Amino acid sequence: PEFAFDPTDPWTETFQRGLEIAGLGGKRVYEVGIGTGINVAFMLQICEAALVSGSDLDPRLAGLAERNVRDLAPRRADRFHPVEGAVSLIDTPEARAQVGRSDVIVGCLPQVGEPDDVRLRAPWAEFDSYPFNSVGLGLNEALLRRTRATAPAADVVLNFGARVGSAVLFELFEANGYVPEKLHSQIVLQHAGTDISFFVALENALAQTGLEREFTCEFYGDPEGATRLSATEAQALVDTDSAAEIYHEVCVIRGRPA
Amino acid sequence: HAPEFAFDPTDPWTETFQRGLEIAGLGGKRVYEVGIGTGINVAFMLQICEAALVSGSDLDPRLAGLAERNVRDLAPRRADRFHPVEGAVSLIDTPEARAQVGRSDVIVGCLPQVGEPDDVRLRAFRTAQAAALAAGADIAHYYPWAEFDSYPFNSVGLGLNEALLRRTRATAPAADVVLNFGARVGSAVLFELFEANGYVPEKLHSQIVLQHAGTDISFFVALENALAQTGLEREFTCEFYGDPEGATRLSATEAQALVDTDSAAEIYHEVCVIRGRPAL
Amino acid sequence: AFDPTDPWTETFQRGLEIAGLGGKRVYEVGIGTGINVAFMLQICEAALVSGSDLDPRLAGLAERNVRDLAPRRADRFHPVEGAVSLIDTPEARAQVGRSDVIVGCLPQVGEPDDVRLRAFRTAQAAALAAGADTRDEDHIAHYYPWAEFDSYPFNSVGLGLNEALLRRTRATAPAADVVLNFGARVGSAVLFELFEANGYVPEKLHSQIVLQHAGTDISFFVALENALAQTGLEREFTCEFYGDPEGATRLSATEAQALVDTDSAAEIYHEVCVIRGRPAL
Ligand SMILES: Nc1ncnc2c1ncn2[C@@H]1O[C@H](CSCC[C@H](N)C(=O)O)[C@@H](O)[C@H]1O
Ligand SMILES: Nc1ncnc2c1ncn2[C@@H]1O[C@H](CSCC[C@H](N)C(=O)O)[C@@H](O)[C@H]1O
Ligand code: MET
Repeated sequence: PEFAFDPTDPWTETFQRGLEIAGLGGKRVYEVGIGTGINVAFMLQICEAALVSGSDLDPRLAGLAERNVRDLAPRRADRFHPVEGAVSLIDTPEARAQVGRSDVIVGCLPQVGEPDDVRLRAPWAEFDSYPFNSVGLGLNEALLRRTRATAPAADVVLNFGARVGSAVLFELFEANGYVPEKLHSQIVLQHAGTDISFFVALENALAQTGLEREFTCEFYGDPEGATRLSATEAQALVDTDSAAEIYHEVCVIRGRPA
Repeated sequence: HAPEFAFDPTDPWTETFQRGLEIAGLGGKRVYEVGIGTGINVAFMLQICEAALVSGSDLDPRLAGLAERNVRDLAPRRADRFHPVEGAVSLIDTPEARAQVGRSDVIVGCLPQVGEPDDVRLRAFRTAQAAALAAGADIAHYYPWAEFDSYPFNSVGLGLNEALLRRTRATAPAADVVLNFGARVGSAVLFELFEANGYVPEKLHSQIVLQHAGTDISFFVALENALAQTGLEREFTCEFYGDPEGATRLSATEAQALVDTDSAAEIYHEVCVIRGRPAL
Repeated sequence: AFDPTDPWTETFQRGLEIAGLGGKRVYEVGIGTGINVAFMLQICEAALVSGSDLDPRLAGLAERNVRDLAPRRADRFHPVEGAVSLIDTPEARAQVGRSDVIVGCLPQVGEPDDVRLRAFRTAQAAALAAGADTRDEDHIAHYYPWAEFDSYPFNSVGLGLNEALLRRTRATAPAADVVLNFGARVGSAVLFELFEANGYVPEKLHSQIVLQHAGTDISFFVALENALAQTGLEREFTCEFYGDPEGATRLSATEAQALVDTDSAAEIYHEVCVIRGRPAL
């Protein structure tokens, strides 16, 4: 089914590819950030979810995502029950009740390193305290706190830029009650006009305390990930160059609780 | 509905707490107060809220002594429902207190936090002297703050509140938790302190209160110059108000300014009671 | 009995003796050479013991070791193979999931500086008393690991890996006691907070005053006494050092760095204690 996914958006594609590997067959799925519903359409038509629910921060997409679903997978669009309203993460009673019933919570959420291209406009400071905000995933840690409390037996499947390393993405889950599994990964290319200052800032400042530290971000010179390079190095070609071609992993990780 | 007399209209922080406590619905519940202090809150929960049973503790072990006396003199017909745990108790960190918390339906508290009236410590002291008359002329004494500095929400001055939420979730996972906050950092943060720690927040009640004159707000000004990376920028504006009604808003700097020009200007902020319900 | 050349492990083993593991099933993170495994088996009388180590070979070396040190028992020692950081393999979680007590003496700012060197030597000694007669693969090339634990709140006092462990045990074995060895330079309240912050009630099982080797850098602890709180407003933080072997004469990190300046070689002691975390039952 290499026709279902579309290579237009590599982030979205690796998400859907992991969603498939996830094994959503006959499950109740909640999607945080349904956006336009395509992932819902995909999870209903290709992965065969028994029921899909979800929400979005934007009060209007929930309704629009019902159309696309009705149009893109008409025969299964009666298993889609969005939760309407401006729902940040899962913070309304209905969302919690729906999340409380799901087997799998899935999403691809804001995180430093996402393509700027997003929003594209046709939720930040309260998350700043989170320990894993230090590497840009505060919002993702915020969801895991809620999921472990609201549905402690549900899987959680999330999409990540992997510039910060796989050991740390895994630690985001281990720190919050889940054992992670990488379901799918892909090397993508980032636009040429994209700012990675935050990642070179990572490998330069010191540890929690004034303590010694070695750390390098995972970047790639080629679209195959053959040659590696640190945040400081990939910024070189983009200093002596202007359109150099930089790559980084994007991956989908499942967190499965005890 | 509780008449308009039981609420302390002399200290608005306590008044907000008490109006909150009555909306919380403590009738018939077993309550545990972190920091019983003088016990006037206990008197209120027994006499006005109809608590079936109120327990609690305090860091200074003399208090619970005098708390009984005040309860007895304010709620004589219900004083037999008040069983505090004796001894110096920090948060709930003693076996007796953990045993009491584990049996309570609701844990309530108006804990130390950055932004509280700067005269709160001094008031407490004085009361120690007095009241502790029956002491025959007589530690930490104040929740140290070193050990609660690791907590993430200590970044907004709520580390001790967070330490409690970490304790209540482990020891009384079904219990509601009702806490008093100054709301300078805004309700998004206050709610997130609960969501981050296992609780669904609900704001029970809130008031615009006047901050004493000459109160330091530099910590809150410092929060707005929200330092970049990692990462990175953030617009963060604290919530202050110029008029009691709270119609005119200001930020920590816009307020640190109002005072700059005219010392004595009037600066208001919100105090609110939030309940955490475990998604249980 | 114990070794006098290694206080941390003397106090750690003592602790184990006080924890009352008679009858229990235990899991040790960082089994190393197997000396605590034998110590629990033979002195503590544990029902059965399991454990793992980051170094993937130690597990093989350990079973042998035990067999020689705990020949009678030792049938009750089932290690888990593989390079196991903390408890992060399905087999490890399986074994942790069914233990009554997880125990560990784990890397941490303020551990002895020569601790990596003692382990190399201890591995070298043991894989000779069992063969050997090899080269220098008795050797953690790890480095690897430390960065993923940088986000943990208690890593600001150098206990990040220890916190990272508690998050795992709480989820994997919510009813299990967790017994851990710490240098108490940052103070007993901070150590207690580490458990209390992560769903455990702490208890100090045993504590010893130990000598700091001279030469040990302690600028990190003096740095605690100077930087401000997360506020960041002023803070009052004093580390717990001592001037004497009995912990009579208290002393903070800054003044302890005074001495060393002055004398360049003064004794300097601090506390090592075993704390059990027990979760609400
Ligand atoms: N705090 C929040 N809670 C719920 N949904 C959110 C949210 N913040 C953003 N969203 C929604 O999440 C959707 C995707 S935003 C994440 C895009 C991702 N970086 C990628 O490359 O694919 C958007 O529709 C947005 O409305
Ligand atoms: N991340 C990790 N996961 C599991 N075991 C680890 C580990 N890091 C180190 N270890 C193990 O811990 C042991 C030595 S660390 C011991 C130092 C201790 N502070 C003391 O002074 O006594 C070795 O067996 C080592 O391989
Ligand atoms: C055995 S790894 C030890 C390193 C330790 N975390 C330190 O920085 O002191």
